[PDB]
Amino acid sequence: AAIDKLVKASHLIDMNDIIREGNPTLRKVAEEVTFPLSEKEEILGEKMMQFLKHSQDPIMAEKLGLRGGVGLAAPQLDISKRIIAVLVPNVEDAQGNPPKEAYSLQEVMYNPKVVSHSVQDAALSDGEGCLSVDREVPGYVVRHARVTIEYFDKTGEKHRLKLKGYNSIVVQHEIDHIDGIMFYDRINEKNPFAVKEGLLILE
Ligand SMILES: O=C(Cc1c[nH]c2ccc(Br)cc12)NO
Ligand SMILES: [Zn+2]
Ligand SMILES: [Zn+2]
Ligand SMILES: [Zn+2]
Ligand SMILES: [Zn+2]
Ligand SMILES: [Zn+2]
Ligand SMILES: [Zn+2]
Ligand SMILES: [Zn+2]
Ligand SMILES: [Zn+2]
Repeated sequence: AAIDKLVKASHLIDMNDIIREGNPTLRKVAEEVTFPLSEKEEILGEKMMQFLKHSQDPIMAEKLGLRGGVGLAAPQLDISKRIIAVLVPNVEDAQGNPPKEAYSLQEVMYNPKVVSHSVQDAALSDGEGCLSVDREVPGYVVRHARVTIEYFDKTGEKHRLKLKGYNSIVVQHEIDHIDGIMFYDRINEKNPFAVKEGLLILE
């Protein structure tokens, strides 16, 4: 199966493992994972985080044919399970010093969900995109500004976490994938750049 291909020790995920727009897997509701995790689900999580680290690494990204990205969901690999990886980097200062924290968020999440959120909405100024979508898609993807999530880590430990800013946007984007929701589902149908008063536009 797909899973068997991905969890081979020597196999590195790359773009040839990512399914495309139109594949029915992207529109399903992914299945909850049960704990204790199987070996395949643990390794899958680890391979997904490795893909993100590679996509961020100029050398590996070039070797494998990836562009920098910040999140990945198991459905995108044709695996209909509630597994996401998120890796949101902080940026160097003007002097070229690395940030005090490499990442604002770095996690492999099992069964993640939004349990509460702000009334306020937010959107990336630059819109969104998708590893599975090879089309230009303009517009503000309207999301919750702030979210409180629950998820489980690979050990089975439950976490409850409030997120804001970019972190909030990324996690929402990935959770959407495990619910069969695409980013453009949340772009205004008639005016992609419509702004409802009070929308937080993140630069
Ligand atoms: O498809 C993706 C990665 C991805 C590519 N372009 C993006 C723009 C904004 C956000 Br949020 C996420 C992405 N994760 O599911
Ligand atoms: Zn592959
Ligand atoms: Zn392991
Ligand atoms: Zn590596
Ligand atoms: Zn609500
Ligand atoms: Zn996506
Ligand atoms: Zn919501
Ligand atoms: Zn709860
Ligand atoms: Zn539309």
